[PDB]
Amino acid sequence: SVRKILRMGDPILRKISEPVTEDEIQTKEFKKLIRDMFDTMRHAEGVGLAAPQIGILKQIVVVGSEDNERYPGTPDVPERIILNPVITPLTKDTSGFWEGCLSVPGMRGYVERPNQIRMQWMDEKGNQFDETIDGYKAIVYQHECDHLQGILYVDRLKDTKLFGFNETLDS
Amino acid sequence: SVRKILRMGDPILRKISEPVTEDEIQTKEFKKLIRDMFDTMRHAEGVGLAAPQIGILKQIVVVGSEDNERYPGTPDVPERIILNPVITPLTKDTSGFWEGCLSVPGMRGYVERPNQIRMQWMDEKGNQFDETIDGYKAIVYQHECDHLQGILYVDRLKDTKLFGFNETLDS
Ligand SMILES: [Zn+2]
Ligand SMILES: [Zn+2]
Repeated sequence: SVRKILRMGDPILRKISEPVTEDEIQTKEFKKLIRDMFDTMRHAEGVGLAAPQIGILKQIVVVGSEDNERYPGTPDVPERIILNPVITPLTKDTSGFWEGCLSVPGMRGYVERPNQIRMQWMDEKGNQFDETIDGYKAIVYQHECDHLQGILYVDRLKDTKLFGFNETLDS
Repeated sequence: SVRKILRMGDPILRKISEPVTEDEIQTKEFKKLIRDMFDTMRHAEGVGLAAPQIGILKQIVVVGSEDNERYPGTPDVPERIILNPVITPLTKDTSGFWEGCLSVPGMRGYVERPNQIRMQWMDEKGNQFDETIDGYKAIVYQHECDHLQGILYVDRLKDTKLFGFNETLDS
C-alpha cells in the first residue's frame, strides 16, 4: 500500500539504518513492507526508495524505473530489491546529474558521483551479490544507499548555486 | 502593489545588483518601486526584501517587522529603506538563527553570522549613514544585503543536516 514519505527536516532521515537478518526476510511483515515500498515508490513516480524514507531504519532499498516521468531522460531501471548494501568506488571519474529526492519535494541539485562502483547486496530470497555497477544504475544505487547512512543529496551538492525548485530551473 | 517574488533556481538571484544613483531616487518610478516592494514584503509577511528578489538588479533593500508571524519570536524592526549598503563585520562573535527566505519558500536553515556589524547606506531622501548595528537587525541586514551580491542563505548553512521544510522541522 502507499505510505507517507518523510520530508527533509525529519530527524529519522539522518539516522543510521541497521542490517536485515536472514530470518527477517521470511516474516510476513517484511514481504508486506517490500510491498508497501513498491506501491509507494510507484505512486510517487519515483526511481528508487529507501526504507528510512518511510520511517524504517532498516537497510532496505527498492528501485524500478520504466518510462519515469520525473526524470524523463534517464534510461530504464529494472525492478529489484537491495538489502544490506555495501558500495565501494572503483574510480574518480564522476558523472554529473541533477538529482532529486521524494523526501526533498520539487527541487533539483547537480551532484557528481563516481560513475563506476562495486556494490554488494542480498535480495528477498537471501542471495548474495557482488557486482560492479556503472552508469545511471550506479548513480541511483549510490543516492539510495546514502539514505541508509542518514545522507541526503543536498549534502553532496556540487555547488549551492546549482540547486533550486523545479518550476523555476527552466519554467 | 504586490509583485512576483522570484524563487531559488532563477539565475537573477545570483547576479550582482548595481548602485542606485542620486538622480534615480527622484524618478517617479523609483518611488513606485519602493512602494511595490513594501506592498510585496507586507503581503508576504516578510521581514525584509531585496530588489533582486522581484527581478531588479538594483542595490535596494527594504525592511520592516511589527509582530511578524513567519518569525514569531524576533523583535520588531522599524520600516526603513537601505540603498547602496556596504557592511563590515566588527567581530567574530556570531549569533545563530534559523533563517528563512521568501525566495526559498517553506524552509528553514540554521545560519551563524557575526552579531555586530558596521553598515553604511543611503536612504530615499539621499542621506548617508554609517552606524554600527547589532542583534537581530544585524542578522536581517546581512541576510538582505547578501541578495545584492547574488547570495542566498542556503549558501551559508552551518550544516546541511540543520536545513529542511518548516512543516516537518517541528510538525
Ligand atoms: Zn532520496
Ligand atoms: Zn531572502
